[PDB]
Order: sequence, then C-alpha cells, then structure tokens
Amino acid sequence: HMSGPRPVVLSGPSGAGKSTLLKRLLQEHSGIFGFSVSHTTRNPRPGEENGKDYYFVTREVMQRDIAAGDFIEHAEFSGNLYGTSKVAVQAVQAMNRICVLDVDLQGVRNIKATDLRPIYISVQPPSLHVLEQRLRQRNTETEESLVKRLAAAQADMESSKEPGLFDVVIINDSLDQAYAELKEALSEEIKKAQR
Ligand SMILES: Nc1ncnc2c1ncn2[C@@H]1O[C@H](COP(=O)(O)OP(=O)(O)O)[C@@H](O)[C@H]1O
Ligand SMILES: Nc1nc2c(ncn2[C@@H]2O[C@H](COP(=O)(O)O)[C@@H](O)[C@H]2O)c(=O)[nH]1
Ligand code: ALF
Ligand SMILES: [Mg+2]
Repeated sequence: HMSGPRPVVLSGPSGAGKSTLLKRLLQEHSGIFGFSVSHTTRNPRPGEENGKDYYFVTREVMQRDIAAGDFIEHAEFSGNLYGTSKVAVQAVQAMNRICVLDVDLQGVRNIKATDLRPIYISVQPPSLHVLEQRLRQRNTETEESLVKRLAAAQADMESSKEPGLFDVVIINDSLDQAYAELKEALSEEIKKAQR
C-alpha cells in the first residue's frame, strides 16, 4: 500500500535513543503519527507491552508467518529475529497516519528495496562509550548480546556516513536537542498532516 503520508524510518545502534525519541513523538503528535509494531523473537523487557512495543512471538510462529509471505522485511539481530509485517504498516496507513518504523541497518537496506519511499533518519550516540554506558545502565541484555550489540553499533555507526543512505543524522547527546532535531526533520510533513 502506498496510500497515506510518507513513512519515517528511524535507525541507529542499540541504545542510541530510538525508542525514547519515538515515544516522545507519539505522545506529542499522537494524532498524526502511528507506530509500526514489529514482530520479534526476543524476550520482552520489564515495561514492554505485547502489541505496543513488539509482537513478542516464538521462532516457530515467526517462521510460519515468514513462510506465508506476511512480512515486508525481516532480519536477524544479536541472536533474535525481527520483522515488519505487512499488516503492521497497513494498519497505520489505513488510519491516514504517518507510519514510523524503528529498524536496524539491515532493515533500512531492506526497506530501500520496497515501494515505501520513506525518510530515513539515523539516531547516533555521542560516542561508543556513552552508548555502552547507556546500554549497561539498563542491563536488559546478557553480556553475550551486549557484546554483539556493541559490535553491531560500531559496524552500523560507520555506515551512517554512507552518502545517500540517511536523509538526516541526529546525535543524541541531549534528549531535548535530539527531539527538536527529529521534529525539524519532519516539520514539513507535520505541518501538512495538521492542515
Ligand atoms: N539524551 C540522553 N542522555 C542520556 N541517556 C539517554 C538519552 N537518551 C536515551 N537515554 C537512555 O539510553 C537508554 C537507551 O535508550 P533507548 O531509547 O532504549 O535506545 P534504543 O531504543 O535506541 O535501543 C535508555 O535507558 C534511555 O533512558
Ligand atoms: N530489520 C528490522 N529491525 C528491527 C525491527 N524491529 C526492531 N528492529 C531493530 O532491532 C534492533 C534491536 O532492537 P531491540 O532488541 O533493542 O528492541 C534495533 O536496531 C531495532 O531497530 C524490524 O522490524 N526489522
Ligand atoms: F532499539 Al534498541 F537496544 F532498544 F537497539
Ligand atoms: Mg529500543
């Protein structure tokens, strides 16, 4: 489906601030944005809610849906499966809202190959050390997956500099500043959606 406004793809390393920024955006502008609820096989963290943060499913269920053709894209990240189902995006488009997707770098490259035509925004930590500090001060991950996520962060941090890959790169040093720059990147779309 290509009806509705231009979608927004938000990416960046684990722990960079994607969820925090998107939660703020959906709170302030709940009438114009909607969140694509991805499927994942990873376990929920305290406070996460099925059908809101993710559809938390088993690998068997995820695989059956993949085999059925139910996903726009999927990827393996730090030992678990993640994916954007067709219905997750179509539900937001049906409501005439701007669909916001939170995906990894593989997901960005996957979505580039679709007809979705989004704006691509990368959210970056000030440094890898701040990232690790932020990730560990949450400690929702095993050491093994913290290692994998810190490695993927470096690999994907470099690609944020790839010309033409992202439309905007936002360094999340101060959350208030990053959130202003998020809305700046979307200001024309927000104005159109409001009028
Ligand atoms: N500007 C900031 N300064 C300090 N800590 C932050 C900032 N933004 C987010 N955090 C913290 O960093 C952690 C990771 O943020 P999160 O939004 O979960 O990252 P992601 O969704 O990109 O994996 C969270 O515990 C959050 O409270
Ligand atoms: N490719 C892809 N990546 C996703 C999807 N949902 C979440 N991710 C990504 O998977 C990584 C891990 O997410 P987390 O486990 O921290 O919630 C993040 O980079 C996040 O953006 C998805 O549907 N598709
Ligand atoms: F989006 Al994350 F760790 F919460 F990469
Ligand atoms: Mg997150």
